Amino acid sequence: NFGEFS
Amino acid sequence: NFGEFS
Amino acid sequence: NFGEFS
Amino acid sequence: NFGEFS
Amino acid sequence: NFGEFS
Amino acid sequence: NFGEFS
Amino acid sequence: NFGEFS
Amino acid sequence: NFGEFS
Amino acid sequence: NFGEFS
Amino acid sequence: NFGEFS
Repeated sequence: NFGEFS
Repeated sequence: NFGEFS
Repeated sequence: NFGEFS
Repeated sequence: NFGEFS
Repeated sequence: NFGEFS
Repeated sequence: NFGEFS
Repeated sequence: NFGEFS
Repeated sequence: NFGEFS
Repeated sequence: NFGEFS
Repeated sequence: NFGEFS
């Protein structure tokens, strides 16, 4: 699981 | 599961 | 942007 | 930006 | 930036 | 699990 | 920047 | 697990 | 910059 | 586990 990336 | 990405 | 997840 | 996850 | 995760 | 990256 | 994780 | 990177 | 982790 | 890098 992870929050976010760009 | 993950939050978001762009 | 987001609050939370599980 | 995000709050939290598990 | 993010708050926390586990 | 990880928070974020760019 | 982030607060904490485990 | 890790916090963030760029 | 970040606060802490374990 | 690690905090961050650039």
